[PDB]
Formats: sequence, structure tokens, C-alpha cells
Amino acid sequence: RRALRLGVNGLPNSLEPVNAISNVGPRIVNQIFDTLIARDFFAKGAPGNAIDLVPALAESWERIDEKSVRFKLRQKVMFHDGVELTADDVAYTFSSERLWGPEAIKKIPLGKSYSLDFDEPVVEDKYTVTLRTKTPSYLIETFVASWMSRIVPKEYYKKLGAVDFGNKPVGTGPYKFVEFVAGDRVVLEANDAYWGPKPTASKITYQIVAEPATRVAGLISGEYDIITTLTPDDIQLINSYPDLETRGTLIENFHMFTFNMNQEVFKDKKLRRALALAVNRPIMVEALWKKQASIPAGFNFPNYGETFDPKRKAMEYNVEEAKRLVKESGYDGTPITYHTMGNYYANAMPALMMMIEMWKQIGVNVVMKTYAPGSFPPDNQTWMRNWSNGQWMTDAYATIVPEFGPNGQVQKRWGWKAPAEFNELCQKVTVLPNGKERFDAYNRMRDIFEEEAPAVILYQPYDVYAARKDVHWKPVSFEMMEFRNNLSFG
Ligand SMILES: CC(C)OP(=O)(O)O[C@@H]1[C@@H](O)[C@@H](O)CO[C@H]1O
Repeated sequence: RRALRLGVNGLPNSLEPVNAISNVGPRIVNQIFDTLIARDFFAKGAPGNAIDLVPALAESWERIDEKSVRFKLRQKVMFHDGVELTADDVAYTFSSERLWGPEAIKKIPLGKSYSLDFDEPVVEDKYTVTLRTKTPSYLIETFVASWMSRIVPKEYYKKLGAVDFGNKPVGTGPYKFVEFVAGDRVVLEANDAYWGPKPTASKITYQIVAEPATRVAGLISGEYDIITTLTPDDIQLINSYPDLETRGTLIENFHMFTFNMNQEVFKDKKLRRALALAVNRPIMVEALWKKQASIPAGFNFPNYGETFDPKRKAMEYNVEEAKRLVKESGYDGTPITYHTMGNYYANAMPALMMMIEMWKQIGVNVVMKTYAPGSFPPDNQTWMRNWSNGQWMTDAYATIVPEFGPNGQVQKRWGWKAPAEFNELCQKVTVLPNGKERFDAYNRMRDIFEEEAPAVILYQPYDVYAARKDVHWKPVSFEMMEFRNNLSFG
């Protein structure tokens, strides 16, 4: 077997699966760990976008009532160190101690904010575990299939603690941990004791190449088998090589810009709305995305299933209203900083360049401020910044409620004073089953989100990868890389 060489845009701060939730972490943690339920993106000849949920660590499951799901676990599944996976490891993964409890905030900072209203799991036997919520939740199944639910070994994790575990991870996944050199690489090796489809690569290296041009030239040399986070502008050149090709897809993620609402200038919605209303998304999608990216009609995505609104109108573009809103606001022409980690996000810097020009035209002077990976400045030194949200549920709950909800980081850390109505509907949607009331509540939340502008949705990026033709791997409609039955050589 060949050793897989990946030229990536970035690396996560940790390999602890919840702390690895980013654009850069899932592509690694998906190799080290498994979930109870997994998604088959390639079901029924789909091009890496199938919504099909299949058994993984749980061979079967059954919803008992409105707040509990019993899982029958796959037997004799071994962790990388030889310890057998039991219901105890599953219970610990979803425990108050490790995940959603008050003390857990020091280990997994976003654990509670991203979790459901969990109640302590129930271990029925060695291979039977019931996951439960304190209040009704029809989201247990989707949460279990998500990036929040990768199963950790209880004894090893507790022995090391969350911080040391994130630097020496042990999972059940197809690839085991070899090395993690921060700001350089993550090396993994084949787990030949894997319960599922056998690893096809002997080794996997995720090498940071922050500059996309250095990344492209890296594949042409070729120092890499696959390179990530490209732009549709890189397409024609890579494809001009007979042994190289681009591989891309629209992913279940949106790019955005957001605000530090603790800053005087961003406390009121006026300037935030003015900046939102001047964003010309169709020109950005032509100039930088060559029609490949997509513009959602608000905080509304097809993956939401029953909570997606297909009748919803597009987000407003109104330069004249934006101009008036700048005039009415307290803003005085003082340069506003916009923080970006270079091109961590595809087209981050070219996108900002276009917006600075759009904003200059409405009377807002915006300045780019670059920061190195891991060198993000203190919160009060930042005003505007770019971000992305992976839509991780087959439901509208994620990410409006975990990110923008009353217990979320946009309101708590970033100072968004959300209207009472918004927070009230967030509570109803978490608890209500699907229906007219729930559908309408999500639509009213979407209306408040656009009126308030705590963040401004830009587009669903078209995720562009490039690879050696002799490396057979197909992208998935999510911000991760899948190698299970989706990696071979020659
Ligand atoms: C830099 C990082 C933490 O942000 P990123 O856009 O890579 O990851 C987000 C994550 O913060 C969370 O909002 C869920 O979606 C991810 O894309």
C-alpha cells in the first residue's frame, strides 16, 4: 500500500473530536474515530451527496419515546490500543462529566452549547446503551450521526484528560494516530484491526500549506497525492495536466462574515444591516466562484429536510437603503478591521477585497487584518471577521440554535443582544416535533436573523480539491474527507 500525502489549508488545535469541529479537523478525526450511525454519501449511485444514514458502531437502534433512543452496539470492536468498545465508552462520550455538564466547559468549551438538552446515558448491558434528553428531542438520531458524536475510549481519555487526549488520540476508526506536530503535520497509519472496510493507505499525512499557490505547485511537482481548499480559478491549470484533475462539490456549509457585537460600533443592528445590504453576492459568485458556489435564501438549506423552506425569497441586496443606514448610524468614517486567517477559507481574501470596495461605495472604510494560525487576537482587538458554519443535522436546528441561540457563543461570547422573540422560538424549536408551528418558528427566526444581521451569510462554497488521477477518491457534500470504500491506487 502507498502512503497518502495531503496538502491541506490548515490543521485543528486538537484531535479531541468535538474540539476538532472546524473545516480542517473532521478530515482527520473521521479517520481516527467512528460514530454509532454513519452517513453513506455514495448510496444509490449518488455523487458523494446521499442523505442515507447507515449502521456503524451501533448495529441497530430504536427510539423508545420522545426523549430516548436505545442503541444495540457492534460486538468485539477494538480501539487502537486493543481495548474493546462497550456501552461504557458510549455513555462516557455523551456524559455530563465529559460533554454537556458544568465542569466539561474547561475540557470542551463548546460542548454544552453544541449539545442537546442531554440527560445522563443509560448503560443497559456491555453492548446496549440508551441516549436520552431531559426534555423532548426528536434530534437524537441526527445528533448521533454528526461530528459531535464520535466515540471516545472512557478509560484512556479519563487517564490522559481531554487536553492530552487531543494530542495522543485513540479511536476505533480506520486509521490510528502516529504524530501531531502543531502548525506542520498530522501523520496517521492503517488500522488493520478495523471492524469496517480495511484502510487502503499504509499512512496518511495532512501537511499544512497555508498558501494555495504553494499547495498547487506542490501537487504539480508532485509532493502530494491530494490538495484541498482551492478556488475555481485553479481549475483550468490543474486540469491541463493529463495525470492531474480537480474534484469539487458544493458542501453543507456556508461562508459568512460576522461581528464583535461587544464593540460600540456593532452593538446596534444599523451598521451591521447596512454592511449586509451592500453585499453583492451574485458578482462575487461570478468573479471568484465562476457560478460554482450557491446563494441560500437565508439561514435555510436543503439538508434541513422537513424544516427547509423552498418557497423562501433570496436575501435582500439594497445599496440605497445601506447608504441611508450608514448616514443614520453613529459611524464616522473610522476604519473598521476585518480579521482573516489568510486563505483558510477558499476565496476569503479575494471575497473581502470585493466587499471592501462595495462598502467604500456606501461610505464604510473596511481594512483587512491578517492573522497566523493559532494567533487569533483578543476578542476586543477584533471588529469584523470571517467564519463558516457546517450544517451538521438533517434539521434546521444546526446551526441557528447552537451558534446563534440563547446559550450559543454569538450571543454569549460575541455580544449579540438577540430579541426576546428569537430566543423564545429557539426554545420551542428544540422541543417541538416537526409540523406547522415548528416550520413557521424557524421562518420567523430566519426573518429576525436577516433584520438583526448578527452575521451575514455569503454563499455555500464549492469545495475544490485536486488530485493525482492514480489516487481514486471522491469528495463528499460535507467539510470532511471520506476514505471508507472511497480510496484506492491505480
Ligand atoms: C476556525 C474555525 C473554528 O471555524 P470553522 O469555520 O473552520 O469551523 C466551523 C465551526 O466553528 C462551527 O461553527 C461549525 O462549522 C464549522 O465549519
